[PDB]
Amino acid sequence: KAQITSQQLRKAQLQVDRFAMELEQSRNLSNTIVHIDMDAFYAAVEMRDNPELKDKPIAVGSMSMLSTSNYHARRFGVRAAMPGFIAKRLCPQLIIVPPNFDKYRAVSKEVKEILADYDPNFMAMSLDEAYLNITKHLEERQNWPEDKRRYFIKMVENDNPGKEVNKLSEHERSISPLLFNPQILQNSVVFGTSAQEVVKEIRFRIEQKTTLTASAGIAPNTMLAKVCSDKNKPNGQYQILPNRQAVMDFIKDLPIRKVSGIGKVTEKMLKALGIITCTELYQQRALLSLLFSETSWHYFLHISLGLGSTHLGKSMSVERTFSEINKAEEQYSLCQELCSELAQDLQLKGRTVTIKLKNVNFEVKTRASVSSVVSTEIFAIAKELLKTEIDADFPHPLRLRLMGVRISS
Repeated sequence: KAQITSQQLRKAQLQVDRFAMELEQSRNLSNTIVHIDMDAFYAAVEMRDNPELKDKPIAVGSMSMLSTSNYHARRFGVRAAMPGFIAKRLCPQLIIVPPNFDKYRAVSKEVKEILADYDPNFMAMSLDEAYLNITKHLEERQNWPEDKRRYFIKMVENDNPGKEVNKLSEHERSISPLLFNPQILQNSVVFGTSAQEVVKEIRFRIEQKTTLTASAGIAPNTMLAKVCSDKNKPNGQYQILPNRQAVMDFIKDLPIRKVSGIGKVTEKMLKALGIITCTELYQQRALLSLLFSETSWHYFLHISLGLGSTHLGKSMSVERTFSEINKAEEQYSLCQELCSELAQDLQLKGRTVTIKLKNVNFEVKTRASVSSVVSTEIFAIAKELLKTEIDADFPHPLRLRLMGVRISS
């Protein structure tokens, strides 16, 4: 049999190491990519709508093929893309529930609405996973006050102290015993400015809206991020910091089987060459450029160098946070000096004027108007979207802490 010459293998090394150097010199660590993964999405959804499944092994699909296994079922080894009879052998009591994608699509949309807030250009890979580049969000959140990172936590008849606390003030204290709107708020929680905090805010909002949990990964790039979210799986999140050492430390011996991107077949061929960890993937880079497709070893090299996409261009918006405002007059003129704050012309003006509000308990509510169309303003649409809000629980006034306007078509 012929062999690769301990010479020609050398030429390769030079060519590979020339490409490796050109890659090392250009690695960006300045971006923060997030990968979101809804925990056993389809199944968790069914579990939600039918509480009878909450404490059991279930999977979405049919006997011919499973699609999504809840974590109870996964402990038995039940996996998606696994034939039903094999799952039933592993787990006899498994309850296989038929898919219903319309209910999955809807919940997913809800999730997407939340992911858009942090990156309007996020990439939705499927109904249960997405990539976000929060780089820009972070640069801004940096200067945000507590009230712009405060959300209504779900715990309405709660004993929370109101304005009667005024008796403890210096001027009412001693007098109370001498005598002859309660302003009661509902709980809300705050998240910090760091990347980990931002992702916790996201997961929190999702669980509060959907009842479902999600895992996530934070890293300098798309590839690392994907692997990351998988680490503290059910409802956990892990991050790799923007330093090469942390990147290479994570990549050290990382089993190839944990690197989504390398196909099952390619993994099989790699095993035959005795290659498992990403380190070995780097060690045998010369032999790999000679044996695998150009597309495959290029990928191999990037993986072994902990490199991936650092990027994945709808809105023009304003938004003010303030102390409680509940008088309509105040709410409108603010909407006017806000629609006017949209002087940011550069191309008063065009299509979908979405409104954003946050009440006194930090409950979020967004409402827009797919559309209006041209002829010979911002406000005129904001007024209406705002008016129908003052008229909602119409007898009770709208108690605000936040107001924002955003153009989008």
